[PDB]
Amino acid sequence: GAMAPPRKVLIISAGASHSVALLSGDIVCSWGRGEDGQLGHGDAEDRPSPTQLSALDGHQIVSVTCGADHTVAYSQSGMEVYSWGWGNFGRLGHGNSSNLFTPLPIKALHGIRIKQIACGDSHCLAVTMEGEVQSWGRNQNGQLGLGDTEDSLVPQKIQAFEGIRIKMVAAGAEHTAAVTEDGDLYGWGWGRYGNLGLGDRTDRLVPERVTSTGGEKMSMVACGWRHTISVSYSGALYTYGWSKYGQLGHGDLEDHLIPHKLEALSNSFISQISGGWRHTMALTSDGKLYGWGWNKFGQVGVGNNLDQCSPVQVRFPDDQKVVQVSCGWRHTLAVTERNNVFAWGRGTNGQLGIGESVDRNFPKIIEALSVDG
Repeated sequence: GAMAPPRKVLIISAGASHSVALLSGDIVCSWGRGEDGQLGHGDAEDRPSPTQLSALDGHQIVSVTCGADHTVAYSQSGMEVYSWGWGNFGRLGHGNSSNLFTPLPIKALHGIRIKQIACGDSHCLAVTMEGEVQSWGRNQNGQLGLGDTEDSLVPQKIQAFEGIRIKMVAAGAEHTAAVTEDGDLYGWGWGRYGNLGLGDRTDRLVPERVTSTGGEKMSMVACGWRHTISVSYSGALYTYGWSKYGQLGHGDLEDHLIPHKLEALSNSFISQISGGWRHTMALTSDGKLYGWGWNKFGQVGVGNNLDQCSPVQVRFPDDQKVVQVSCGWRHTLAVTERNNVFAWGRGTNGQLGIGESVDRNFPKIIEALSVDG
């Protein structure tokens, strides 16, 4: 009968038009567009405020990840991965293309110790604690890394990584990237905008190592829709791929086919990165959040609707430090050290979680999840 403590916001993730969070005390909640089943509540309604996903009550979820129009979650205790939302191309991993409006376990992953899950538009990848990788879903450009272009409705092991311990993966519209535990960087899938980092515009059906990395080992990678971001062991930030909207952050609109160091952030140590549809976010080790790219809907968070081709600091009340950031397609979410959650950008499906379905061009607090709401 003890008092229930205030819940810590542990994980935030954002998709094309939805948002999901994991809170301490074993609570998943979701909000935004629901038409495709991506919220997991058993209906197709949008939710403009965070709504508890009752089907995962008691399931001891440890992480959530959004794809464009689907969501994946996993439990370490239960050794179970769950998925729900749009089913086309096999992105949910159940052996069919059926849409799901409530979570269902990915039977093929039962009993596997999971390290990380990444979701792109229509494909997903799981990294195991041993550094093995399994992928499923859309594969028309090779993004599953299985050596062909056949969609896979169930997870399959990427045998190209046999003997290579993967640390994390990331996925965009139709490409995939990865870093190894010893700091190598890989790309595969759709290559047309240079977003694989391999120096050309050609697709790859299996992982290929990026060799121009500034001589540096890479600690993390993230994908936007058609761009890619990596951070080195020295905290330097690199971007590559499409920059039609300035999402590479180099002060122009030029694409880059190999990782290109973002020199304006050279004096900052980057600790977290995220990519949206046409925008980008990077969080420094001192809690400063920088955004850049397309800002039509205010998703950069700097109080206007002007695109930004160079990083600009996103400001929060009292300059409270940011501890986590996640880009959706046209919106952005962030958690601060005060256990507040903020959202900004496009809000017409309720994805900002602030009750009303309008756009915001600077951070707005999510009252349902925040101490200072």
